[PDB]
Amino acid sequence: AQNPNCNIMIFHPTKEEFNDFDKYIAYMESQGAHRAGLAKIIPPKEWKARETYDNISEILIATPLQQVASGRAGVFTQYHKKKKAMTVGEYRHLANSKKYQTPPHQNFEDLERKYWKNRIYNSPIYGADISGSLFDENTKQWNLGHLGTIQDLLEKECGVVIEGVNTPYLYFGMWKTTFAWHTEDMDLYSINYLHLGEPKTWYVVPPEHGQRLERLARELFPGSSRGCGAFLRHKVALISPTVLKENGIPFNRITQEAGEFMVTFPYGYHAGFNHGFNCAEAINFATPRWIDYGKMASQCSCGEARVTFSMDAFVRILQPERYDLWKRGQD
Ligand SMILES: O=C(O)CNC(=O)C(=O)O
Ligand SMILES: [Mg+2]
Ligand code: NI
Ligand SMILES: [Zn+2]
Repeated sequence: AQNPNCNIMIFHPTKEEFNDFDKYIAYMESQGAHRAGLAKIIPPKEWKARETYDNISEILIATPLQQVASGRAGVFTQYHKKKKAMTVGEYRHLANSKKYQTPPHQNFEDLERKYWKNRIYNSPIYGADISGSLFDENTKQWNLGHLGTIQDLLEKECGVVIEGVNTPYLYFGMWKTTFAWHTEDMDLYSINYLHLGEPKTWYVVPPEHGQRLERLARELFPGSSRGCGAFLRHKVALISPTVLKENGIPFNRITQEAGEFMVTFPYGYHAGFNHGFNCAEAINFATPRWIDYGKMASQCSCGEARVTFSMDAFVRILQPERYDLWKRGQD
């Protein structure tokens, strides 16, 4: 079996290998990349996402989110308080202000220490989940706005034609902005490209061990767990690496820098934080290997997680028994 210790693998495709996205994902899995839950893909040196980022300041972040924490330093939840709209230019200036800028630090490890020590005491503002793309339309390779759609994948594998569309999202981050422990909707893959700015640190639990993380989470967030049998779908819980180690949860960590892609694999729980002002783009995608995970994916029916239009059809077709109760949650 390849990659039996479930390490995060890093790939350096040639320009030729960068042509066929599906085939390269399947190559990475042939080498065991998926066992980690997360892989890093460094593009060939000939590739670019677009010519420059000099003209992005006028993108609007309609609903910036202030991420307010509650709990203890290593075990906390965050809620998102909606703020007034601002442009990317305004946001970048806010991220660089004394109140929000990255502190002096030695290296990524020192900054990681400072994050876990101090995150809870601040409420950074995240421009998350903004529909759009920063890939040039002329970028033909690994263009996250030109991938094969999940609806088309389901049709190709299972023969059923369904409604729905699949588009990318932009994420504008600042120091301490945080993504909570989650898998993707319907345990899809995701791909994330760090277009610009400061890094993003990732933590991940191998898919084969995801239920270990879930069990810990139910212990650490006991009222959340009573309220909903899939509360990590709410995307509000954080657990530090120290806490994971104390509880014997298998995980790995890696820092993504600008210019790099990360791929999360089905049922690969992940969480992380941004080091400073940055912009990432991400999208969900599927492969044939996903179908079995989509059929088994947990679902939030308490009503909190409230997800896209396009998830309806996935639930309807892959999880018809759940469908009724799940949609009661959506309505
Ligand atoms: O970058 C972020 O804030 C979160 N991204 C993801 O969870 C992802 O790409 O799957
Ligand atoms: Mg602009
Ligand atoms: Ni994700
Ligand atoms: Zn729920």
